[PDB]
Amino acid sequence: AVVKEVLEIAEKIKNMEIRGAGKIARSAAYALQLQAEKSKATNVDEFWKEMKQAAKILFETRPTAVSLPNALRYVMHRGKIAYSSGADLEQLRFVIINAAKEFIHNSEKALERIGEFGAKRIEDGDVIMTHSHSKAAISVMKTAWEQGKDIKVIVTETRPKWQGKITAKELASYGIPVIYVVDSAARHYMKMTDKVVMGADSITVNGAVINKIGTALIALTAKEHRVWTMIAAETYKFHPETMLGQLVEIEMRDPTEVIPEDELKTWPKNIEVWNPAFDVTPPEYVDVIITERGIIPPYAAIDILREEFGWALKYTEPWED
Amino acid sequence: AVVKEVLEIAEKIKNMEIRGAGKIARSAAYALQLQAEKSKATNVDEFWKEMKQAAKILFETRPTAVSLPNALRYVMHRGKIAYSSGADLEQLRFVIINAAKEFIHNSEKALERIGEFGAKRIEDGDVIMTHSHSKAAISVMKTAWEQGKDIKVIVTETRPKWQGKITAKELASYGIPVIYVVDSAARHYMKMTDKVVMGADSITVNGAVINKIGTALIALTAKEHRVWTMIAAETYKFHPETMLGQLVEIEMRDPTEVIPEDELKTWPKNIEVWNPAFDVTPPEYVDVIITERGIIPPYAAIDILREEFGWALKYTEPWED
Amino acid sequence: AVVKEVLEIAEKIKNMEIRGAGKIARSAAYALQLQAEKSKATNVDEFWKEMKQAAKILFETRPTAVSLPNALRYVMHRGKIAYSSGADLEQLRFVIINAAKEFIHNSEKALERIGEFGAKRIEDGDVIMTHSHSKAAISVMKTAWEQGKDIKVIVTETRPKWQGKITAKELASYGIPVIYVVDSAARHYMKMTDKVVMGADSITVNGAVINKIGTALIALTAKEHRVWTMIAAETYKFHPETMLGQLVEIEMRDPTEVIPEDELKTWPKNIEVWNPAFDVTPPEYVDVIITERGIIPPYAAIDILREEFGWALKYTEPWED
Amino acid sequence: AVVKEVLEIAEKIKNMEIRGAGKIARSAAYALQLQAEKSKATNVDEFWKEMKQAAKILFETRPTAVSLPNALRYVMHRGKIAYSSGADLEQLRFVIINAAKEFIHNSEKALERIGEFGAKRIEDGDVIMTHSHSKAAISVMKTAWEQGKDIKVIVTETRPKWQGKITAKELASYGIPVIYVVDSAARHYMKMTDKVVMGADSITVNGAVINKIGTALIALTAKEHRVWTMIAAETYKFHPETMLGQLVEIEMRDPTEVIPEDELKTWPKNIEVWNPAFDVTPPEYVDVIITERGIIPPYAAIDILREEFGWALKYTEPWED
Amino acid sequence: AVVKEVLEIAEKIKNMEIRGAGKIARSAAYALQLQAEKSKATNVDEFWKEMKQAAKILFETRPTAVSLPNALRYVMHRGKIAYSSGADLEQLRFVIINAAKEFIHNSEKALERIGEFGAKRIEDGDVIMTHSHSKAAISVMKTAWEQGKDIKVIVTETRPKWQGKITAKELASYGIPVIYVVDSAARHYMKMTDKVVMGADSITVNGAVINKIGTALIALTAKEHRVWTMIAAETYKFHPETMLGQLVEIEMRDPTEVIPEDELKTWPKNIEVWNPAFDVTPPEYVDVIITERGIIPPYAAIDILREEFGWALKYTEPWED
Amino acid sequence: AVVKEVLEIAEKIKNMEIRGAGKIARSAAYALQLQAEKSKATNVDEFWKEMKQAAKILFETRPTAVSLPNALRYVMHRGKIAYSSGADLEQLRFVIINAAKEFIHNSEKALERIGEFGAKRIEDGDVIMTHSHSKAAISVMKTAWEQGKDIKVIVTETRPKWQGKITAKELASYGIPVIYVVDSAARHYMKMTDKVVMGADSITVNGAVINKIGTALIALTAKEHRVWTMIAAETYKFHPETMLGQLVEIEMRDPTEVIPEDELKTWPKNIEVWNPAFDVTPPEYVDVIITERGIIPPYAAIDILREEFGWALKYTEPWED
Ligand SMILES: O=P(O)(O)OC[C@H]1O[C@H](OP(=O)(O)O)[C@H](O)[C@@H]1O
Ligand SMILES: O=P(O)(O)OC[C@H]1O[C@H](OP(=O)(O)O)[C@H](O)[C@@H]1O
Ligand SMILES: O=P(O)(O)OC[C@H]1O[C@H](OP(=O)(O)O)[C@H](O)[C@@H]1O
Ligand SMILES: O=P(O)(O)OC[C@H]1O[C@H](OP(=O)(O)O)[C@H](O)[C@@H]1O
Ligand SMILES: O=P(O)(O)OC[C@H]1O[C@H](OP(=O)(O)O)[C@H](O)[C@@H]1O
Ligand SMILES: O=P(O)(O)OC[C@H]1O[C@H](OP(=O)(O)O)[C@H](O)[C@@H]1O
Ligand SMILES: [Cl-]
Ligand SMILES: [Cl-]
Ligand SMILES: [Cl-]
Ligand SMILES: [Cl-]
Ligand SMILES: [Cl-]
Ligand SMILES: [Cl-]
Ligand SMILES: [Mg+2]
Ligand SMILES: [Mg+2]
Ligand SMILES: [Mg+2]
Repeated sequence: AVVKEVLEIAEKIKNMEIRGAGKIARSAAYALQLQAEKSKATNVDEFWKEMKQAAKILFETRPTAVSLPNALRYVMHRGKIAYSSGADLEQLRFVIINAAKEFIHNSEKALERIGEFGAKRIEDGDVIMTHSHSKAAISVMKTAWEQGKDIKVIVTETRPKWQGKITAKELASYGIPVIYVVDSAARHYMKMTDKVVMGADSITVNGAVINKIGTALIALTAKEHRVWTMIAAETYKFHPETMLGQLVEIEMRDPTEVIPEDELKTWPKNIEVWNPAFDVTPPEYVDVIITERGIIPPYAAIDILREEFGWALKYTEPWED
Repeated sequence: AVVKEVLEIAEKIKNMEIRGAGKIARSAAYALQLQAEKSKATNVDEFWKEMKQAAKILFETRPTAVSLPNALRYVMHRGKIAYSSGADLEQLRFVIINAAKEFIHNSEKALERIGEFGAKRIEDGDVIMTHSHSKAAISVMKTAWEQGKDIKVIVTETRPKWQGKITAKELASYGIPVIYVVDSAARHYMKMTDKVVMGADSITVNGAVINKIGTALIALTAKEHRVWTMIAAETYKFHPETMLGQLVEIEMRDPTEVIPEDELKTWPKNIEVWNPAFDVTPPEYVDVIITERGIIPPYAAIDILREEFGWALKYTEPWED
Repeated sequence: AVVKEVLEIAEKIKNMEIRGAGKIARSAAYALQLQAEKSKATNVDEFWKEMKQAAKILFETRPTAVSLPNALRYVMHRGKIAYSSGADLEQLRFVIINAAKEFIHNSEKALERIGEFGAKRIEDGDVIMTHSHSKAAISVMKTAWEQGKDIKVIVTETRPKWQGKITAKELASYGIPVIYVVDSAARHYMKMTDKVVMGADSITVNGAVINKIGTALIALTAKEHRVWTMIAAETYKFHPETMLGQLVEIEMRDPTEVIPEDELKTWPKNIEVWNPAFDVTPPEYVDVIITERGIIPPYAAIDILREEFGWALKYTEPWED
Repeated sequence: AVVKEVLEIAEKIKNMEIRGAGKIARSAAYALQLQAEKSKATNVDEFWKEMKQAAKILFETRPTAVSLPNALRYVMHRGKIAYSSGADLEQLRFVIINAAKEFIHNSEKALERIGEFGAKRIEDGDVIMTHSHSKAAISVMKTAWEQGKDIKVIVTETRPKWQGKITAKELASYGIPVIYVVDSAARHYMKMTDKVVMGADSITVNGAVINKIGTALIALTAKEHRVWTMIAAETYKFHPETMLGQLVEIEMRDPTEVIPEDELKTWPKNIEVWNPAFDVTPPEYVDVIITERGIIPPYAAIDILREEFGWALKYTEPWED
Repeated sequence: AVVKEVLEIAEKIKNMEIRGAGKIARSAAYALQLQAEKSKATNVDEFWKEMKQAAKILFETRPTAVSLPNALRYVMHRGKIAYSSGADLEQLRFVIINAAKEFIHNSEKALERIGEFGAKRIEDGDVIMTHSHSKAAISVMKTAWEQGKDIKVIVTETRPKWQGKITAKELASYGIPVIYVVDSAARHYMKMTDKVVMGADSITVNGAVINKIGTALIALTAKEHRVWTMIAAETYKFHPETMLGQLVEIEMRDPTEVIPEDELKTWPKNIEVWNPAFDVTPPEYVDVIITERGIIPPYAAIDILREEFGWALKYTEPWED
Repeated sequence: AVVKEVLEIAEKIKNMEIRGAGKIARSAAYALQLQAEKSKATNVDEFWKEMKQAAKILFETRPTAVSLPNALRYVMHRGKIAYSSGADLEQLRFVIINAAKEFIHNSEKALERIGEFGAKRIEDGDVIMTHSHSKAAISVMKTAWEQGKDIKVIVTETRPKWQGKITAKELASYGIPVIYVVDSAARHYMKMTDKVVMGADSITVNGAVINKIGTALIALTAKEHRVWTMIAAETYKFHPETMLGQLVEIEMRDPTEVIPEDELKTWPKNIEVWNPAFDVTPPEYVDVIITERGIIPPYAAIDILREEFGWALKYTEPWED
């Protein structure tokens, strides 16, 4: 029943042709949007049927980043309230297309505000170390530079997908001086790092931060040197389920993403490659979290969950049936 | 004025076609041996003049690993003694060809011992994490595997030169099961690690270990989980000058080992690739150093030095002048 | 003036014939019920007298666990609200038997949900270590095991009262495999422990956990090996006066509980036996607290306090004239 | 255009003839009150124009302590409300003279409460170490002394302004025994210290304490010995802008407060005296903050902010324009 | 072939009728004496047989404390030196009864001097906490008290064998005031402890201390509150094979020592009792070791090893054919 | 019997008119020298009598720095050997005058060598933080600068004697840029410090360093930031007695050295000033010790004691009788 452009967004999400917790969330919301502008269902209850089907597909692309499930919870939720009210086919159609834009928009805005708030923590002459490719982190960095602050960013490689290359090339485009190094070099240059700025895919109620593999290692050595570790993440990066005791699943991706298939098939079969895409960073190695609602201590993650998600506790996923 | 096989061996030490602190030291010894065998100098003074130019060449290949200079000192020091003692042309030649053989032979026996001694610390059912590629480290693991001890080794990729592919392929051939992960997975799988066994290129009098880049990071999180970190290294890995306040220098290799020339030239001028080949591990993160002389705590490195190189302090390099 | 039952439930609390913060709080609530239930007051102003009397009697049984003065407050606070409004004799006898019914019921509920939230934190294969005997702790593990999760619990003896035996047997009844070990062995077996789950008798606003003696020791070594420490406690375990700066009193039980008097008489005058009933575990050694309201970081204890005990603070204990 | 007693009070805040975050805030409030009482403006707009110039003067005395701007915001914010509400000349005057009195009066009551609450944490026989001179800190100690609690206070010299001589002379007058030592003795006598009680000038949303220079050092070694570090500070010591990512600036006072002009001029040009008046204490070294609203963990500072200054974020300074 | 006495001293070691590393080592030496003393061998090659037999019998009593195979080595090593030289029947019977006399004597001496050196570390007024029952520990405290130093010792019960009772009583005999507390209370009373003195059963080359179960826990919390941890041990407590990489075996005593079989039979099949007799205390938790050769940092254990056991290593246990 | 110039050196030592562990040691040796050049005793046994009397006087000037007792042990010892041989009056007279010079000379030399060895650890562009006034530390610093290295030194004030002023003015004379700050500022500027270099008065066998008050605090925060702490101290700064369990006494000086008498007599008598002149820094906060015999890990302090003082163990002070 699901349109084709929806199956495409979903595929590009599990192949990481489209990646990054914030972008995936928007693309998810943009999937639903397209499903509503291109739906053929002639009846409303059937339209609502397709949406729930398109939502389940999106949800199942990649597990770890809650941004995806949250974006789904935003659009699908309003769509549900509208449905259980008496939304006529063309009415729900708009409510969804609307709620879809609304989200894709507050995301764009949330990044600017995270940029403004975190950029005040960056001091002139500061050297920043980061990991992976985070729009949020980059926002904090890019904004600081534009305020006239003189910085230099140490970009870690970020294997196995070489995400450091995106950060390096992007950051260099804004004019900012970059220093690219291998992951293992993180503790070697930590002594000359002033601040550490990274993003997040999911943040647990107790302050734990799940981010691209290797983040935990960087935060560990960062604490050891007394360097700040600021995580730049929107409020939709926080995991509501987490507060119910729910454990956030660390996605395991395909091995040929680490060692190319044509080279891997050459290897002795008693050698096995494990490719975890994220890891967990303890709240004590995190000094602050920069959200579009202010700087907050890790442990204050429970406050964000209560005020923005007093919804998820009561029901199932607005796309279940 | 020196033999071709000497300049070509020197060359491989620089291109790293020949690597590993131990193998480089032994290759160094072997070069002096070839220079003594193929030398066509009809006069002893001329000959000795030829040995010093070959030792001066080998010495200036790569700086970090003391194993190299110590192998040179071992051979050259005996040569000086004899030469000063008015040695014949053939006599001196003999002294050198025997000092080389002797070193190379002891180096190999040292690997065997470090193996037995280290292996007694690996218990049946142990999951061992390693880094880079170390003949010494592998000895400990191969030996344990051959006493019937069922173990599993987690091999970290070790960028930028993919040294982990070496260790994995090698350890596998002995049957040992291998788990291959990216360096950034170090802390993620550190909770399921029982023993950490790594090698070294140079060890300071205070017990500081200079090993492949990323070693210190693994060691950092290892202490964090109360997992023993054991460094398998021969006595000639200890740095004698260190005791005179000299710092070990960290080799900075070409940027194109991280990012290939083809693609690097593509990057904007404001991006810089830094490539340290080693890092330092404080002595408190090192539980024990396994040497052919037996196990010792990091802080005892001074005892090893005062013993072996008790005169490698004032006597200027025996290949100087 | 008080009924017989009240006086003896108070006595069974004082000698631990009935123990365990939770069970103690209900026993106390039940007691107040029996007073209002079996009373013979022939006036109301008199009834409310022999209520503040039986409340204050119970309050003075043991001091560490707030669960007791908290349950007490819950029933009395409703009686006082009623009474001071013009409660008829029989109106009040109902208000009370009711409030006592709900707390007892609510308590039984709370354990169910804590069990459910906590179990989601226990992964299949996990070796859990516990201490003392706590219904909240047991509930989390018991729930996990019935979910299909194959676990194995290390139970610590917990002297002087051998409370560990009450835990081992019970967990054993449920078919859960157990490893019984002496308190002292906590650090020796922490290396093989995955999670540590323990109850609580009182939790402070800053998140400090007051639990059976020896708890802070286990928490300490767990942080050392980076093993999650999860305290399971109902909201009525949180101390409200702890916010106005009060300190939790640590009960000092009779020495003959450690050394049987038959023997203690044999001992010299200069040997003194001190029997702390509990100890204090800092918030930094507690990763999360499992309540019937969800999982929270130890520093969010203030949220639970403000939320459940906002009223209590400005008023005096309702059982005080 | 503003009153003399305003410029002279502003002056003392700069010469530190009037110091202490609390006293400065109250003196600030008092100045606005005098400006309202002595103002001779016959027109309201003129009057309001006069109040803003006096608030702009007071604000630019010393930067670090937010108490000052918060006292200004308290008075000025009410003034703006009324003024915008078309207040009379006498009406506005009235609004201001009452906002000042009100603040000054609450500040004093806040000191009393912080006293009772903090004192409950000091036990009989306690040896308390302090730093600098804090009315808030002293309240906690004077109160404990007056509940019969026999205590001893170790007063640290607190250079460069010898603020410790103040605390010592003051605490002594209440009878309390005092041990006076140099700041550098902090760790030496820290082993015999039971409680650390210090004040503060500003507290960040993450619970970072900005207090007199040397505070962080004492706090560092305090954690090292497992000695509680308690910061006694009023709610208006918490920094609202902090939540928007703004860093608190550390005032750099004249070099001649460290080394006198007479002797300083003697020193060679290549010597520089740096004089930070404050330093930062991470939130993990702070056990609890004692406020008039009760005790709270460092990480809860955000709750205090969201409460008190819930609108002190967007509303530009009420004395701007 | 062995005498009766030897077999029963071995039996009393196996059931701890005789325990305590030191006492065990002498009992073992005495035994060898009784063998050579009460033997009836009518040949020498036969004598030396029934010596290696009674030595190997004793060696196989308990494994943790090296003091046993160390005492054994001391007597046998002298016999073997003699014998293999051409020892007459009676010559050897003397060599032995002699070597056994000296070790026993030397041991008694060693405690005296350890007591003397250690007491100089105990200041008047000091509250010392101890664990288990150790003659070396008791000697240091007993000496201190007789020097005039007014001390007060906190004795930990030390389950499962209640060994603390043996300590409390003894220290009490000497007039030393004692505070008896349950193992679990270690952290609760560490705040009032000045020094911690405990014995040892084996000490490794890197300085790790193997002592009664629960020792590593006390050491851990002591470092936490920065309280000196002093291990008192004679040179024969240091493990020599620990240098060739061997690991100290931790004895696993019978479960009925924790739970009386009368009861243990009542317990379900899925409850298993594990009884570790010792645990391992890392060198970083040991500040100093008191030996009859002076005070040394835990990392100097290698000095003591090389100095007293240089010979032993290249040879096989002298009691092995 | 003692000459007058001896009573003067001694007085200038207890009034610190002459201070610094290294200088005091030399002045002590120079006292004995003068006592020998100006002695009137006509007989040798009487001369030897006066020397022992002059030595006891010197020994009793100031307690903490072993440099004093060691210098005494050097001159007085040779003088004793000479005496018990048959030294004639004019012979012992020279032996002493000789041994006196010898020491005063090797001290001057030992400082140069400490300068050379430690200066190799200082890197160009490095910022050095120090404490008090240490010739040894200054040697390491001054030498580095002269080797052309670009440094900047952060000189802490060092109360109560304002010793920082000597370091500042001296270091500025060599041309080196200095930054003078109060003690409390130590943790504030530790973030921008690259190396920490301080001297020592006494070093215990286990690596503990006793130095000017406040040193321990600086080392603590130095460890916390991962900055090196190098202690520059001659081998005569090591405490031999220490190895015998001996505790090094922390001198307590007169209060009017902290607060001028004319101002102190004004103070309330229930205020008491404590003036400890040194404190103890743990071996774990010390990375290396630079001695005239090489760089050594703290824990290697026992090696220095054995090789340079195998004398003190056997006898009393060479000036007792
Ligand atoms: O949402 P933004 O801020 O862009 O990036 C947030 C995080 O999500 C990404 O995960 P992945 O690359 O999608 O697997 C990275 O780990 C990144 O740090
Ligand atoms: O000597 P073995 O034990 O073989 O290995 C010693 C160390 O030398 C190597 O450096 P590189 O690869 O030569 O640059 C690796 O870092 C390895 O750990
Ligand atoms: O409420 P539940 O979870 O049942 O027990 C909570 C705590 O109360 C008990 O104290 P005590 O035995 O009453 O002295 C134990 O310490 C236990 O951990
Ligand atoms: O407000 P109260 O509690 O009195 O003291 C608060 C803090 O303000 C002072 O700074 P300054 O002396 O004004 O520069 C001190 O640092 C003191 O700790
Ligand atoms: O040699 P001494 O100091 O007497 O005792 C040393 C150690 O030996 C004992 O073990 P066990 O009781 O034999 O199992 C105790 O653990 C004690 O600490
Ligand atoms: O011997 P040098 O290196 O000069 O200084 C060594 C140490 O001795 C001094 O003590 P004091 O000033 O004499 O009390 C200082 O504490 C200094 O750090
Ligand atoms: Cl990835
Ligand atoms: Cl190779
Ligand atoms: Cl109990
Ligand atoms: Cl003032
Ligand atoms: Cl036992
Ligand atoms: Cl001084
Ligand atoms: Mg830095
Ligand atoms: Mg909160
Ligand atoms: Mg040594």
